[PDB]
Amino acid sequence: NRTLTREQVLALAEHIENAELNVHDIGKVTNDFPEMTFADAYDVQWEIRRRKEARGNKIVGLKMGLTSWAKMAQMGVETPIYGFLADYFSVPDGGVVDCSKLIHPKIEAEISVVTKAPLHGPGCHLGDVIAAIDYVIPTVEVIDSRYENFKFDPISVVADNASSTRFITGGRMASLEEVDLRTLGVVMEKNGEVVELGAGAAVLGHPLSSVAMLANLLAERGEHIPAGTFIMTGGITAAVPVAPGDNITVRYQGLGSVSARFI
Ligand SMILES: [Cl-]
Ligand SMILES: [Cl-]
Repeated sequence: NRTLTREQVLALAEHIENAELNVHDIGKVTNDFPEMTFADAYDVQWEIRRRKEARGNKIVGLKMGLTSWAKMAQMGVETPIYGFLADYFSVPDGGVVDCSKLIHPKIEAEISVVTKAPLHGPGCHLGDVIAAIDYVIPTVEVIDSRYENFKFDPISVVADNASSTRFITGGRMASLEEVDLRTLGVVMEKNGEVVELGAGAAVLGHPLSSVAMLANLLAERGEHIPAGTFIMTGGITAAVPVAPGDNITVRYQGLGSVSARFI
């Protein structure tokens, strides 16, 4: 279920990462390698991860995209996708994001979890995930597809590490007992104006299901979710463009707010 040569995987990884590192958008890689499979795309993504680790980056978490059944159906995919988060992606709550290091960023409001017990697939589901959750933490992702392309292409997006680039944790942490994730309301404000609303249920119907799907996805490559893993479970809100000068604040029901300043 792979069509790329290893040489092509390595080259695509270098090419795609270079788009991020040099803040230069590129054509979607499936235009040049149309046979690419998801396995190919993850090969590329994990090779990007290796390149980052090899230069000393710590990988500090994972993120989930396509966490909408409607969107999945639209894309003709049966599962979400994931990407990894590098240490330098992290931005503190209220902190600065330098848009000059980004291409055409957008933000999505999410709820993240930190696990306290290992999880694995295949066949992982919500019930398995519950006992493994340490706490939840409001998180805003800055996503920034390295592609010039207007239309979403899941395989190219996976290869591009699911468009990951920054994440801002903030608000207040909470145990599962303290929060109802499905009805957890989120209000995204940009420059003082409410721009998106949504609830945690927008992630698959239940944000913790994302963790289970992640575990099953990882199991496809013989990996799992170690205890202590930070996972951004998926965009609750539609993604919102951000540009220099923008200030955002995302309020989470009972969990305070996450803010960032874009310069
Ligand atoms: Cl930055
Ligand atoms: Cl296009």
